[PDB]
Amino acid sequence: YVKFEVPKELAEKALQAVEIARDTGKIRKGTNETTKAVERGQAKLVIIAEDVDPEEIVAHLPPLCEEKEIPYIYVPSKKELGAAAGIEVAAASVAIIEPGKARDLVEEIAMKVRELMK
RNA sequence: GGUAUGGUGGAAGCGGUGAAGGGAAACCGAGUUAACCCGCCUAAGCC
Repeated sequence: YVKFEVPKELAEKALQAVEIARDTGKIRKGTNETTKAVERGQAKLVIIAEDVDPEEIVAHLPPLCEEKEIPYIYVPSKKELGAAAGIEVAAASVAIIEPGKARDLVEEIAMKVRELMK
C-alpha cells in the first residue's frame, strides 16, 4: 500500500499535525473510522502508518485517497501515531476531519504529497 | 427477618488489525472484564 516514499521528519511534522488537530479540532483513528471518513469526504487528511501486518488491511485506503482527492501520508510506526492520536493502541490509519489550529500547517504538508507524485 | 449473584469506600486477559456493551441490522468508536479481606447502602431473586 506504500505508494510513495516519505521523509521521516516530514512524517513527524504530520504527526504533530495529528496531535494539534486532535486537540483543537475533530479527527478519526483506525482503518474503520478513517476509511469511513474518506468515503463520506469528511477527511481533510489521511495519515497511514507503514508498519502493518497484514498489509491488506490498510491497502484499500490509499487509492481511495487519490480517488476522492484526499491527501494521504505515511508515518513510521502505527504505535507512535496511536499515541499521537491519543489512544492506548497502535492505530494503522487516522484521518483529520477538522484540522483545528493545525489547518494551515496541514495545507503546507499536503503540498508535499502534491510534489511526491511521479 | 435474613441473604450479593447488585452496589459504594479502602494497603491478568480481550481491545482503533475496532473490546465490551446497545442494536433485527445499518449504525455507533473507547476503554472494558475482578468472589479476594472488612464494612457500608440496597432486596429483584431466593429461604
